[PDB]
Amino acid sequence: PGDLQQSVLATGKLDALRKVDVGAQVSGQLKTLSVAIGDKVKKDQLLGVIDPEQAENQIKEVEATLMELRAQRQQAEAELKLARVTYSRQQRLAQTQAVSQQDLDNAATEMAVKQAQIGTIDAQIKRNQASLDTAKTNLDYTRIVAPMAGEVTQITTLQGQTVIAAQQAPNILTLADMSAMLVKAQVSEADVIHLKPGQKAWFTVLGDQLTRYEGQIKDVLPTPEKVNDAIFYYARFEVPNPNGLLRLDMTAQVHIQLTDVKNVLT
Amino acid sequence: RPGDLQQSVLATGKLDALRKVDVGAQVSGQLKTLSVAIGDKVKKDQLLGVIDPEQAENQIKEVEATLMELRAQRQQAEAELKLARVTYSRQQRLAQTQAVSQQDLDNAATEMAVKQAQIGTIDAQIKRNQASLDTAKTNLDYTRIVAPMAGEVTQITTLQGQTVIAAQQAPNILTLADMSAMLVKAQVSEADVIHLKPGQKAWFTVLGDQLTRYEGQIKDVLPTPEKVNDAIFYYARFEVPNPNGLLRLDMTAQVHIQLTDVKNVLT
Amino acid sequence: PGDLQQSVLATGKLDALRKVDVGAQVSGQLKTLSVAIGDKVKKDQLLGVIDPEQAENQIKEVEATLMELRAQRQQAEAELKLARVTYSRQQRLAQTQAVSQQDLDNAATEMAVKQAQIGTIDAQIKRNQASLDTAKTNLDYTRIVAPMAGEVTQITTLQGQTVIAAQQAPNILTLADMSAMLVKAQVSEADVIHLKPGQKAWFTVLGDQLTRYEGQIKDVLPTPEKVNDAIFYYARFEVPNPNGLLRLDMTAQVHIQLTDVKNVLT
Amino acid sequence: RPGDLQQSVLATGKLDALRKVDVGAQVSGQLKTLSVAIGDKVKKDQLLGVIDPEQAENQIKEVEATLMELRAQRQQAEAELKLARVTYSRQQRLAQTQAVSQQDLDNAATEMAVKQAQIGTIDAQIKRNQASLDTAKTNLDYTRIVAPMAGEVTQITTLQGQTVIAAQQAPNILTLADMSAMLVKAQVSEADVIHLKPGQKAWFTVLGDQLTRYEGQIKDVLPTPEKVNDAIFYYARFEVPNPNGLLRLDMTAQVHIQLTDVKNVLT
Amino acid sequence: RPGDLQQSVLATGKLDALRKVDVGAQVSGQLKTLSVAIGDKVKKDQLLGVIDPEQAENQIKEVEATLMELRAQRQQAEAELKLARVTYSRQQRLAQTQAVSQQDLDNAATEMAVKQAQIGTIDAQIKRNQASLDTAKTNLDYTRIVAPMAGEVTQITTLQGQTVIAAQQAPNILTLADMSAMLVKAQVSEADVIHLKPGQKAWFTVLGDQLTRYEGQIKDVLPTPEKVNDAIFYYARFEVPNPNGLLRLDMTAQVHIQLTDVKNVLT
Amino acid sequence: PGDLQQSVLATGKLDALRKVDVGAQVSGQLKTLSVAIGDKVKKDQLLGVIDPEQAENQIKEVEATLMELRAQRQQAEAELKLARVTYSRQQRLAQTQAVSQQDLDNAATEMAVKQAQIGTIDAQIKRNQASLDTAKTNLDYTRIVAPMAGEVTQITTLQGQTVIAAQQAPNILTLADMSAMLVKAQVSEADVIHLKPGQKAWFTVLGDQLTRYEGQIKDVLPTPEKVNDAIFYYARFEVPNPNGLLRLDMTAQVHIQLTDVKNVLT
Repeated sequence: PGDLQQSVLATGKLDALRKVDVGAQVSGQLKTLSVAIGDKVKKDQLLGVIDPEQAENQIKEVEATLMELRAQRQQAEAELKLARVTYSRQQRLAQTQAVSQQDLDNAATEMAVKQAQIGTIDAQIKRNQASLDTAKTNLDYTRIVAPMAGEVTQITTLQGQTVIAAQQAPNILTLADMSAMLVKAQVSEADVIHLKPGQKAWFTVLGDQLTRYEGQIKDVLPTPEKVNDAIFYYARFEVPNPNGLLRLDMTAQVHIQLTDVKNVLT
Repeated sequence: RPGDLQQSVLATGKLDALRKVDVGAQVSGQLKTLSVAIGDKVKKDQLLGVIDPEQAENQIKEVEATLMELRAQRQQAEAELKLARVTYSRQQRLAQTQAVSQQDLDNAATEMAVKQAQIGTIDAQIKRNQASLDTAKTNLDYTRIVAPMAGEVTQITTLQGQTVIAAQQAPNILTLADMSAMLVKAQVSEADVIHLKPGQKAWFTVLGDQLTRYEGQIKDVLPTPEKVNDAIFYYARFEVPNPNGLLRLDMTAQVHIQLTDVKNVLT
Repeated sequence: PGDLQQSVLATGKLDALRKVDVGAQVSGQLKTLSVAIGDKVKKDQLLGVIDPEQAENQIKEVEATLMELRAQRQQAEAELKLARVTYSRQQRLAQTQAVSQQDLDNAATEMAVKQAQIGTIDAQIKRNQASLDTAKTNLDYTRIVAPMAGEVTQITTLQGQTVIAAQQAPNILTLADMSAMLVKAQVSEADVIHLKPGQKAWFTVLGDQLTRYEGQIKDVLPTPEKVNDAIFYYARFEVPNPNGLLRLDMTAQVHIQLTDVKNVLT
Repeated sequence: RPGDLQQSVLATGKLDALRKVDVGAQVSGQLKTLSVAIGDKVKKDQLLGVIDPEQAENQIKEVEATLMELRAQRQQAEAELKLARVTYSRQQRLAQTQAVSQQDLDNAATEMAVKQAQIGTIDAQIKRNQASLDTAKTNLDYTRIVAPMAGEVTQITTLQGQTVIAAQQAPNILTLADMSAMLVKAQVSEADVIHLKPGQKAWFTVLGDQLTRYEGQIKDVLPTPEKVNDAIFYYARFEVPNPNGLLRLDMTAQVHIQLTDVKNVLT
Repeated sequence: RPGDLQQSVLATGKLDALRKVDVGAQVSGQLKTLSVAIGDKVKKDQLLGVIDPEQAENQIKEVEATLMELRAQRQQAEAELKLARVTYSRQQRLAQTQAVSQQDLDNAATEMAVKQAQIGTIDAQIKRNQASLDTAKTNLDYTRIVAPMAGEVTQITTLQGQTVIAAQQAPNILTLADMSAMLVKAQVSEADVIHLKPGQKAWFTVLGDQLTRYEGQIKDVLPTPEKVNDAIFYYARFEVPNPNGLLRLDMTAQVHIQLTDVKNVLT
Repeated sequence: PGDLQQSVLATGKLDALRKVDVGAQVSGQLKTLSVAIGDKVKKDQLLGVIDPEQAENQIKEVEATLMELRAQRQQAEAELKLARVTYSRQQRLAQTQAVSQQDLDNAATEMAVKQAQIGTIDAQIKRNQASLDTAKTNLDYTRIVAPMAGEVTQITTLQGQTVIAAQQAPNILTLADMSAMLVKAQVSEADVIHLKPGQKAWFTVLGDQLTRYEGQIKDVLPTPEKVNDAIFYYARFEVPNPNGLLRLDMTAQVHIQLTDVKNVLT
């Protein structure tokens, strides 16, 4: 009854928990950017604005169209007020003989068209409420706000540059959460099926090789990467980064305990 | 003298997904929500992500509205339908006593006919736009990304928050992959390809499994080979079960194929 | 009276007679593909279909527009029926004095407008027959059928993937005829003008170097290709491939007999 | 025994613009005129180039015109406004003596109301197009290229005469650069990055200045490092004045940073 | 002492098409038919291929139709033209006896004038669309690919069946090439380029022709040279007949140029 | 009181004073090109034409629309002629009692609408003058003329080829002025701050190393270029090229005199 267990050393890479690259869905010049790398932002914090002015005129243009139909209904309800008195007035001269039926029948039928009149316009006054909205959520597109809470990792698009998305979404800046990081470990295929979720594992960090970071694996990527023409596989675990220490692509020495069962005889 | 001829052939083959597909989008906008992770099994048609829809929602309201504008605008011609109708009648009666000639009888009778076509001119208006609504509804489907096949996310290209524009190149959200079975592309030489016939029995093992030999028969070859700098190689495929998780993508494999073995006969 | 003739060995490449790469002219998701590599298809066999549904709504939308004008003519011919009786009725009360000319002249002129009326609409009922057709041959564009009869050489676009052609035609799959193949032979410039259409030539095939394939050249490509920084030229001939043997880019040893005239003394 | 620990760290850093930006265009057309040279200081908003505007000039004239078509088309409804008005009045008077009932009084009084709405239906027409004019005017701004920041033209990509098309990729006319100050990106090792804290005093010199040492403190680091084939390096930045012209872009610099120097104490 | 100076200069030149051009298309659709092969001589304007036209055929029918809708819609105003005309007349006659004042005479006479303008409002409608028809007809030309110059197909990029989309990059169907004559770009050194003057007599042979020397004079140089990793080279061109098929593209040639030869004189 | 001064040798490059690459803003086939490399052109000389024919139909289409409104005004002024006589005629039967006021008031008000009538149309007859112009300066876009006076350096786009600019401006040909050339000299960073505008400098030209070209520097580029992974800087001066001598990218040996002050003792 002896022992048998094996560890696998691997070179790993430290990465941010959540890493995003903000984009613009609109074209024009990036008027104002309000961050530089190092600024920490909240989720939904206005990160920058692209030239809205033309998307604003696109609103003037609409609301104005909304006042046009607004004075039309006011022409429908005038017809309605008239065609509705003429009605009664004759509905009355009816039991008194002074209109008969015909005239009365042609008077009530207008009465109805005039009714179906403010209805036509109103649906239009309604359709455009939705043409103003759709022309507004574009001005909600000139405001480049964040998709998550993190740190401004990089700004590939600076204040002053022009951005046209017509056929390719731009890349304004990129955020990333550093709190909890990640350690994509390179464990060759020659020994990945021995790598099982929930195993030990610890690592140093080149500069300062004696501080150690604990951590149990909890991930493995089905998608490999060839290195020198030798396929590997990332193995992952989580390590908290409450302070600065540990940055993007900071190398590491990973240690993993595949087997450890003790006393059974090899 | 009696004997037997037969020739083997080892081969450094590669291993990969029985079925793999890359799923994108036909609509622009930002990827507001993405519900799966780099390793979940999904069921077909399952929803994987949603793209900013506030827009298509805005097109719909603009189209429903239009229907209603025509919805009432018909209500109007439905009242005219009764004026030229009742009068027609009422004038057909007085007409038997001789009311305003026959000219007027026709004139007004064909007035009930014009007004009758006015309604259809409308009913069709709706139907058309009722068909535009589908076209507005339909794009609302193109905002939500659903898994076209069942498998496990082999990767996630377009993250959650990133912004896609589909006008040029359809984006790439997350590749799926049926790993149920795994084809193994044994890369044989163009000097052996000459032989090798469908269903020919072959075995192979992975570099890290030592001896746990796997095996079956070959299923075909791919007409389109590919050169590894020198030497033209082809691919002789495989169909082996991949339960128990094992067999990861592009995992290497040492294959051996058994060209032929006609034994005991004039050689 | 002796002899003089020379042969030129060259490395050649075997290729398919006709090789095509099917494309889509429409965007959307490729719903169904009905072939894998190895499937042999007939010319005009439906190879696959991209999401038609929206190109279908594009039809509902039109036919409906075709019923609209269809009830309009039905409003033109009602006017016509009326304005054509009023005519006669007065054409008659004419020789009887009851209308004179004026009225009659204004009655015949309507008679004509009403005529030119069903004509206006009809041309419209006709224009749209051609708006339905044009909106239909697009639904004839969701059906990716073959441009020739061959073998599915490769499928670069698989079932499930999205295809948008707006600014670049996609590549669904590629077919190729293998019956008769081709052998683009590499015969250097140092000796191409000696290479003449109709000359001998034979070749082996690496794996199995003793089976020989006959064939007289019948082609030569004016367009060269540099190799190691040395310009060559393809020379061609046809060889039938009734069976499997011989694949795309399968190497070969080509032999060519430029001269052979015998007995004249060098 | 008492002592002191402290560790230096030299570093081959690089030097560059405190502020740099690349200026393009949102409109196509040919670059008819470009007013600056590969080395002039500009003031903000200064005009650098103009793109062929004959077109936007043509859109404006088409829109002003439209305003005028509505400008007169209102003048018409302004005369109707007086017919239904004066009559209304004049019929209210005769009405007290009993002119054509009350039916006609209303009918014509509400005629002055319909005609009254006709004007607004117009005034709004204008206002809309008065807002289209801004949209036509606004693009006329997008033809003239103005300097978004003050500095000196570090380069000129799009020459004068060349023709740009902005529909895909926004072009690139001339990069500007504030050289007032110059950041120096000391590329330190990922094995030293561990240390190095904001404001830490450091000195450096250029390869051609021999000894004229420059110095200050570090301002930060960039979270996104970058590998030089091997070894992961980061960038510790600088803020030094660059008067007297010196310090050109990407000019090399030999940096030394002073990690720490706690002296006299238990080590 | 009397003598003579003169310096030669050999040069590894290259050979190619006197005239070459790449022919594409302005319209999308699939290449339904392609009538030439990788080596046929064509005549100018000859038809080489056709792109799926069912569409432009559909635009035409939609435009001819429109003409007809206006073709009849005029036939209507041509009957009104006779009502206000005959009445005018007939009312001018009765008018001399004093029919319905003069007011009505004018009113109806100017009615023959309004109706008269109605026709023109139409005739112009047609003419416009008669010009749209050309625009519809014209695109039908852009479906058939015709040879812009006479020569022989040096290549075929876009095959028959492949599908082209012209919206971004104009495709490439089949390059043509006038091989009648062949320019030979002798690549001379930037240290010799100094000399070399138009029309300067030079000879050359191909690597496989041994000795069958070809020769003429140089025609020019190209202002834009090109480096072969090191050494800046220019191109001194040639104009030699290429009958009997010989001289293929990019075929190599050993050129010798004769800088100068002023003989017998004070050197 | 001795001396001290230093020169810096550098490899330089000769370039053209002004170098442009002509573009097209229109798509279609390049019908005619009227230059080959070596042709010297004047500023605004028609360099080539792309297929105008469709941009021409775009005019027929417009002028025709300009005749439509042209016969409309002719319908407005007929109404005007009528509604303006009826006016007077009653303005007169006014002081004679035969119209009163009402009728007169309804007659003058038409009189005004008819006035505001030729005005409506006229503004339209005017708007289109600007729709014809805008549709004309596009036919001014089928004529590829020069942006400066120089020499046809290169023709990347030849007669016969198709050019579509939709999403990328093409490159027809490139001109360049050779009169006065330029000599971008490579003077390393190790010694650029010693390089001062207005200093001596002379250079040879490989082929023929004894003819010398004088020239004082008058330029320096803030933007460097790495060579072998060593950053340099261009230094410039002007040299006239009245003849052929000196071409694009013709190498040179540059000489520069940074310091020269004499007699002060080192």
